[PDB]
Amino acid sequence: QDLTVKMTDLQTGKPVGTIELSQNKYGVVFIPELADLTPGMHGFHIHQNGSCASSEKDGKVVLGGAAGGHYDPEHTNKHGFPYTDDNHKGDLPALFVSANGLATNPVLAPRLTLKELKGHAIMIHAGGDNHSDMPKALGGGGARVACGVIQ
Amino acid sequence: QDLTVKMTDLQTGKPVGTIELSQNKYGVVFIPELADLTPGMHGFHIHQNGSCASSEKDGKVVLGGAAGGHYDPEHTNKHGFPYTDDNHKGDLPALFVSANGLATNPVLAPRLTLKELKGHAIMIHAGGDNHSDMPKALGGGGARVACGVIQ
Ligand SMILES: [Cu+2]
Ligand SMILES: [Cu+2]
Ligand SMILES: [Zn+2]
Ligand SMILES: [Zn+2]
Repeated sequence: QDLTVKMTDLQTGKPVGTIELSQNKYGVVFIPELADLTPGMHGFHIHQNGSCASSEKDGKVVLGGAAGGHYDPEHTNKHGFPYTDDNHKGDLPALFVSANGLATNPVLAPRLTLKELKGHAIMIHAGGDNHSDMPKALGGGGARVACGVIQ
Repeated sequence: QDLTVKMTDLQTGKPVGTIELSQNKYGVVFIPELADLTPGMHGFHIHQNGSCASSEKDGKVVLGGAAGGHYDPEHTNKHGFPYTDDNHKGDLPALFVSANGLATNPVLAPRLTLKELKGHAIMIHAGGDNHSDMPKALGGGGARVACGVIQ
């Protein structure tokens, strides 16, 4: 009953690994098994649409823009922590990438359930995430680098 | 009703910052505000005794050995994840240290409560933590580098 999600690099078009999702007494667990990522902490979020295609914006291209914004079932219109209820239910803890470019440190999302995740897409950004909309919106994750649809 | 914990470097004897503890619907939140630490992921645990003094072992010195082993109220005798019940209730998520040596990424402990933490000590190790006793016990955190008693 556990889920496996294939992740692809939006830039190169090549796969960077897989993320396994599981449900437990305390929430959903995201177990990463990725590679070819830049070291550091990465913005890690569940997005609205179940797609990783591109989108257009004022004449420019947005890799993984079809996924839309962050998963916000309660229409909170705010970005925040994984343990605060007044923000995107899709706000996951940041994803850590080792010096060798690997990601295998599991993360927990207390406000989520497996059933509701299907049809949505997991997203990995280039910048980090300070879990706020200040001083940079959406935690400063910036561009989208890796993406995967949860089927 | 929130707690502030002073942390000291066991080696140099100098303070490296403070960690703020708070309680919320989903557990205890550890908000770090440290510095002078080596980049990477660090083993982060709550230990048994409320002390950071040294201890002796077979003729050798153990910095922060007086704190004892990991907090294990249920006497599970196993090291594991922060979201599994059959292991040290004191198993916290690993602590991330930036390239500039700062630690400010908050962490959540679902199985803990503030009241029970007092009298214990927060510990920071040199190695990481793979949340298991294999292939290295206690997640491979090795030596203790920073410590703080929760009063
Ligand atoms: Cu995102
Ligand atoms: Cu420890
Ligand atoms: Zn968000
Ligand atoms: Zn432990």
